[PDB]
Amino acid sequence: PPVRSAAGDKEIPINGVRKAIAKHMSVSKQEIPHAWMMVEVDATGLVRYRNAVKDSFKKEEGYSLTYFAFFIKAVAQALKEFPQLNSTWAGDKIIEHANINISIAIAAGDLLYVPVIKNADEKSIKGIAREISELAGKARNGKLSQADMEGGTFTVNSTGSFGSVQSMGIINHPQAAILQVESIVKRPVIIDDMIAVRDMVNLCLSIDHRILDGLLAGKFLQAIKANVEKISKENTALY
Amino acid sequence: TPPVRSAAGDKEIPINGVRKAIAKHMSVSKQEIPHAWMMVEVDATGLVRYRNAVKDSFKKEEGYSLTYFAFFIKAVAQALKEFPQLNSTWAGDKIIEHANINISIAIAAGDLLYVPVIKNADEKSIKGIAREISELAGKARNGKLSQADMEGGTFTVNSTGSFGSVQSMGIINHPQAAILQVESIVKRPVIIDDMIAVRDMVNLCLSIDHRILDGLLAGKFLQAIKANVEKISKENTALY
Amino acid sequence: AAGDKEIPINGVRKAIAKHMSVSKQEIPHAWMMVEVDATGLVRYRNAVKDSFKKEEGYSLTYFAFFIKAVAQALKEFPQLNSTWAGDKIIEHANINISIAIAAGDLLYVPVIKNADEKSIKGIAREISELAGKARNGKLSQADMEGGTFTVNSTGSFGSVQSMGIINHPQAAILQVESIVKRPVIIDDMIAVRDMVNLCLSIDHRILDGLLAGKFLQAIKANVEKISKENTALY
Ligand SMILES: [Cl-]
Ligand SMILES: [Cl-]
Ligand SMILES: [Cl-]
Ligand SMILES: [Cl-]
Ligand SMILES: [Cl-]
Ligand SMILES: [Cl-]
Ligand SMILES: [Cl-]
Ligand SMILES: [Cl-]
Ligand SMILES: [Cl-]
Repeated sequence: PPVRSAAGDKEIPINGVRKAIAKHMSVSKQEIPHAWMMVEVDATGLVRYRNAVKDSFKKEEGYSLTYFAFFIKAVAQALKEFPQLNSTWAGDKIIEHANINISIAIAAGDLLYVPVIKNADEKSIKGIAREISELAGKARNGKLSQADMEGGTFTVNSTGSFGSVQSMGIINHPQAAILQVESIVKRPVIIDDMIAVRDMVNLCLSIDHRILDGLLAGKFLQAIKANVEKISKENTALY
Repeated sequence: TPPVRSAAGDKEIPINGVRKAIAKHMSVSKQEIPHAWMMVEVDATGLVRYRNAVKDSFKKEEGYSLTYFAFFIKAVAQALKEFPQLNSTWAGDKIIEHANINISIAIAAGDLLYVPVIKNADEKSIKGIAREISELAGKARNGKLSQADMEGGTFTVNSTGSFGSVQSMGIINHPQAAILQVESIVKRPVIIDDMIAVRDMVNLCLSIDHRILDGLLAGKFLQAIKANVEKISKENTALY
Repeated sequence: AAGDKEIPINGVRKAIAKHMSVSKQEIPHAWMMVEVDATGLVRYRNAVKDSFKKEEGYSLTYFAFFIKAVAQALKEFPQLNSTWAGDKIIEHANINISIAIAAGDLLYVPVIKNADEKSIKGIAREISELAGKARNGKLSQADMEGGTFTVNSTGSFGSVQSMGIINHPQAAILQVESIVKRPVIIDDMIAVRDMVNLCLSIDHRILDGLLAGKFLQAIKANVEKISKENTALY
């Protein structure tokens, strides 16, 4: 199988970091039998809330509040209810982690960084938003420590930042699952036999099928769905 | 070789031989089979309306309930008779197409996952299929599920719509050739003859062994199931 | 195996199957999808198709426009037009698009060479020629070689969404699904549009979602700008 089709083909050498990311992706796919599941979510309440408070948030705190912070929080709370999803396959046993440490993807133009928000369940939305802008700030300056990259127990990727509608991600070995949060799209939907216009978002979950099946994955996805759909001005506190 | 623990208070749950077998099966299937995936949208409005018209008097007479799933199993079984290439097994030297249409169905209880088989499902009526569903699901909760029920499967159908899923990619039950996930039935605005209609739409999601099958056969097969489901009404469909 | 049927696997059919297996083992696949408004494309193709077939002798399909849109986007994103080679990534100078033209029993994947330098007419011509060569068993070895990206017309089988296996050692495969009329929202109004999903599988050793997304956005913008006055066939 030839790897070249012209004399003018460009060869790009691969540094130690990039090669390690690639080896990680290969190991993950080889070791984990992935299955995938998708759920539609009404994010209108979240959109309305975020846009109501975003401007005064940036005035008061100095960093912006993204939709992502709310999604991290909703995932964190659902993981408290479902520890089987916060787990690791280890041959003859499944290890359920006591910490909810959410790996988030923040990619550069060249490569992909996956820092970890430790104990995400114990942080507020403001706290998560602070940490996101800090980690993105450190990824842009190349000042990202190994302590920032370690101890992740679950991964959430904001693929909607890249305009995707549906995606299937590779699980961050040795974790059990990865959730992709897709684009928020205005759609005509049906509510009580009427046609409404709502801000819909797909949640796309890849699972380690040795650990989990559709039943548990579905119950988990429903829990995140319910957490997102309950977001309004009265029900959700930023701190 | 990476760390598997992140706290002293991490809980270790031992894996029994049954769950360990299921897990080894999932790994073998993924290693051995190059999966590719296809999806079609299906108007299940006729099926919903017909089922809801007859479900009440069915449970009164038969003693067991008629679900949406029974209709799908019947629609799949007929389409497997149309396309035996889907009802097959890779054997390196040759491909074996099976004459018997035996459909493995996924029934999960909590964490553990069972796959009992409905033998010769093309020859059974919707009534007969419904009977065997309630029988096998009854024995799955009781744990009185025999080995003979687990064996002989040539195709797998999973009712992922029970878990509220809208789209799914399943792992093929090796050494079978394909698996179908029947998703949730969802009311959707839809275009019929340039008009906006409210229909009961369902996704059918198929994983294929790409050593055996391509998009052409898979597309034809999915179209056959689609046509089988979309023709369901009071006049076209007999339960017995 | 009582009334079972046995179909033997010849050397060609076995080679395809081995190639599928190797690809899935060597390449860690990830997948991404965007929806695109193909109304402008549909309207333009239908307005011009009949006078095209009369003048040229071969038909103009939707697929020719999609090849062109992908090829133009690959000029901006050479990282997708690439190959994993151990310690190096090789970006290819030629945009040679492998297309699936399955005729009858099995699957044929010939290659439209330098597709970025051909017109929509030229691409339509080449699809016709390659389909004719596949039907007549006349595909040369040169026709099968040199592919740098693959596009599959899964819409022809009525697929709405799809995940394809990458043609190793390429970096990515794009599946173009069915064009379906859909109720859609445009400036808070309900419109009816011709929507098509573009489904992309990538080698995650080479590419991530950020690059894949930008690429899909470029194809989206290329397709959605096709109109009655914008694009020329020649
Ligand atoms: Cl996998
Ligand atoms: Cl991805
Ligand atoms: Cl499952
Ligand atoms: Cl696979
Ligand atoms: Cl599944
Ligand atoms: Cl194909
Ligand atoms: Cl893969
Ligand atoms: Cl496919
Ligand atoms: Cl990514």
